[PDB]
Amino acid sequence: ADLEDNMETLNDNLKVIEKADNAAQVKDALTKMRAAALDAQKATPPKLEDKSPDSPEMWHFRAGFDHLVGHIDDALKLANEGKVKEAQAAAEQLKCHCNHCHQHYR
Amino acid sequence: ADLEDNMETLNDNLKVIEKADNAAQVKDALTKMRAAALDAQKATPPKLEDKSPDSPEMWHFRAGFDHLVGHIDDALKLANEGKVKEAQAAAEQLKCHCNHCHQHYR
Ligand code: HEC
Ligand code: HEC
Ligand SMILES: [Ca+2]
Ligand SMILES: [Ca+2]
Ligand SMILES: [Ca+2]
Ligand SMILES: [Ca+2]
Ligand SMILES: [Ca+2]
Ligand SMILES: [Cu+2]
Repeated sequence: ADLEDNMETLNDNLKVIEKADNAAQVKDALTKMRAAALDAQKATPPKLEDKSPDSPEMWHFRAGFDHLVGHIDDALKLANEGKVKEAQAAAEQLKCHCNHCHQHYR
Repeated sequence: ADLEDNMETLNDNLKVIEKADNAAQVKDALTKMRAAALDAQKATPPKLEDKSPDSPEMWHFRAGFDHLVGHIDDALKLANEGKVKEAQAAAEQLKCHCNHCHQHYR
């Protein structure tokens, strides 16, 4: 999967989580998002295409995915406890991080 | 302090950070914001007066301050490293988290 494919997985699964009727459904979507975030973290985005792979910008780009994964893991904790509303609310915290990385790098 | 007073501290100190130029000024304003956020987390906002402490809405209200405080800490670390502009950018990014809670509970 390329970066854009991973981003579609992230986008589609936020919607699945919003519509979910139990916490296990939230968990299944979060699990896919975790893999998509880690795959995306290996990519070089177009806006950084000609910069060095070791550049501060590339490390900052990659760091955004670690924080996103931390949010996914915290939502997974709640989902695995059957706490559907809380897990959905924890997943909504992802959106600002979608926005913030996009502001700088999309 | 009252929830509104804590919100005034958060609001006015964002502007202090935006207009500042040095690490000490940014750090001082972020420190005030952090304390105000921790105190705000203890309140019951007017729109949730009809709710119980373990309601999903109160869980979610408290969780937003946990999140905000974590990102204030990230901004403080940048300020402590002397990265004034990066710390100011992190402070501006807090607004998305402010807005997220407001969309539900303000
Ligand atoms: C950086 C750390 C990012 C995070 C976190 C998220 N996204 Fe992203 N996204 C990022 C880049 C660099 C790009 C541009 C890719 C390109 O090839 O131009 C994108 C793009 C998207 C897209 C559009 C995909 C496309 O066809 O270009 C979507 C729909 C998208 N991103 C969604 C999305 C969501 C929902 C996120 C949070 C859950 C999210 N992204 C995080 C970089 C980063
Ligand atoms: C929930 C987790 C919140 C976060 C994070 C932030 N705010 Fe907030 N804010 C919240 C509520 C429930 C309310 C309404 C309080 C009331 O009694 O009506 C507010 C209100 C404000 C206001 C208006 C103050 C007023 O007199 O009503 C401001 C200017 C404000 N909040 C600012 C603000 C900023 C700048 C934040 C991030 C740094 C922020 N808030 C976070 C709930 C929450
Ligand atoms: Ca493309
Ligand atoms: Ca990875
Ligand atoms: Ca090239
Ligand atoms: Ca916490
Ligand atoms: Ca570091
Ligand atoms: Cu966060």
